Amino acid sequence: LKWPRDLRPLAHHDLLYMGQISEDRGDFNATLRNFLVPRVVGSQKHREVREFIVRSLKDLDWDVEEDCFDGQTPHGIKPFCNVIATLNPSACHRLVLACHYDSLLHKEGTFIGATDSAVPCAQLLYLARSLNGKLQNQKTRGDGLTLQLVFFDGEEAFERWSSHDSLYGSRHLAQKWHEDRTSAERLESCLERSEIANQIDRMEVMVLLDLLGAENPRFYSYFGETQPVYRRLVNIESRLNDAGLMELPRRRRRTNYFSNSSTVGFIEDDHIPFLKRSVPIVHIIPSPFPDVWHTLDDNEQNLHHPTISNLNKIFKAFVSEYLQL
Ligand SMILES: COc1ccc(NC(=S)NCCCn2ccnc2)cc1OC
Repeated sequence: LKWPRDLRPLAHHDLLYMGQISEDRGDFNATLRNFLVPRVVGSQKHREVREFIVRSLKDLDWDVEEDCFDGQTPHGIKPFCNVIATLNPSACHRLVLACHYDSLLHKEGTFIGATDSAVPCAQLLYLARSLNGKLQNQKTRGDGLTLQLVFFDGEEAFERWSSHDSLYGSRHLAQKWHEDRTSAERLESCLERSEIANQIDRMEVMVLLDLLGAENPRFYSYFGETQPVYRRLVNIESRLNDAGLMELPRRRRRTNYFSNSSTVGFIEDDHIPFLKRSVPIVHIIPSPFPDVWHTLDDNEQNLHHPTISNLNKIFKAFVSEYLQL
């Protein structure tokens, strides 16, 4: 049916501003350097990455919560901590942007997972920092909508991927939020026709970023439910190219990352436990996966920086349009 929130197209002025990248490049890369380290569950470096995310966002005055638990894995008992940052906690509805911050425990050697998902992690923090002034202003409106960032732990399997060996953080969080009962009267400015029975119902849409940072990603609409949101991404990308704001190999090329079609493809990722509970999902993951996927070549040098800049523009423009920044 109709998307529950009427989606006001970004004014041209705001598109142009959101599509300028300065020192902006430099800020993003400084943030990204913090994630370009092996961050296997249980490791000191995983703890330091978690602490980095927490601190970056508390420094921005967001409410930051940690959903920590121990879970049984094929390698024994393991500590997991999801990181959840919420710009305005009392706001009824959340635009949720997500990724995972653990890296695969690769048996062949040290695995950085630069695309998987150091880049998405950085892009989330970079969004919060670069939009901070606008976000802090949006937060005072009392409009019932806010931004939330979720950095999932334990997305990767320890051994062969299975329903029980994967998605530890997201399975746990989806459950916890689902059983956490609330209602519209308890919350600030829920939309009129809202059915809120628990926390999971406040996730207006979850936008899941995964495997980003390689050249020329090809995205598709994986979910009919979120097709009106996906199309804003298509449209935004299109206007940025019209504006001449996309970095390309040659003059007169256009990016076409967001395909205006849909694929029949099923990808298991951190969205799955939320999908089962009726959260609308936009799955921003390329198909095919990057060539470096789950190989030791998923490292800093194999990242494509102009694509990353282009994506950052699309995401900033998108969040600006959704929250009307
Ligand atoms: C090599 O190409 C593929 C291999 C496997 C699958 N199918 C699934 S369900 N993979 C699990 C995805 C979870 N995940 C999260 C982060 N990194 C991986 C699809 C692929 O290309 C479309």
